[PDB]
Formats: sequence, structure tokens, C-alpha cells
Amino acid sequence: STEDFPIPRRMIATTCDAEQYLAAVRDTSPVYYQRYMIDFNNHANLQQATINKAHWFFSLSPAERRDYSEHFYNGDPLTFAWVNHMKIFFNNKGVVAKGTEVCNGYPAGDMSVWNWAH
Repeated sequence: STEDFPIPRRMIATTCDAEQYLAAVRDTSPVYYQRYMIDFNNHANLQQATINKAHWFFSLSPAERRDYSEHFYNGDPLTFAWVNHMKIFFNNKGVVAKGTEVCNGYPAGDMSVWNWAH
């Protein structure tokens, strides 16, 4: 009864890693990617925590992500310090769909996707 909200079902199921997904969005929804990276850049002190959290999420089994989704609104310190820290992964179903459709074709672990100096 909430397979697709708050966390989109395609993000629950993806076998892609963070950097494959991010690169896919960079190419399929460039404005969304750019605007996220601007917000990321504006939160310098929270960047590593955000990268770490993305890595954790993508390390999780689908069942673990479902659990996380069932507890998403509770919030952790990152959620209060930077509400939109996971916006690129979770917030837009259309962006998610286009990214998860193609992310398996991108290079795993490519950390340069977190470095967009704008």
C-alpha cells in the first residue's frame, strides 16, 4: 500500500550504485542534476555525510530499503540540516524512472559525478 511512496519502487529495486544513478540523471535530466549539485555545493560541510548516506542506501538490499522507506519521515540529523540532501534519488518519479532505466550502462563507483564545480 506504499510500494512507490515515499521511496519510488524503481529506487527500491535498482541494482545500480549511487554513481551510476547520478551519471544517468546527469545525462537524462541534466537540469535536475545540475540543480542538485548546486545545492550539494552550497552545503560543503554535509557533502561527505551525504555521499556516505547515498552509499549506505545503495548498499542495502531491497528489503532493507523498504524498511528505510517505512521510516523515512522520522528523519536523521542530515534531514534537519539539509532537507533536500536525497532529493535527486527520491523526490521525482519521472527523473527516477529515466535514470534507473539506463544506469546499469554507466561506470560503477565513478566519484567524479559528485564534483561539478558550479
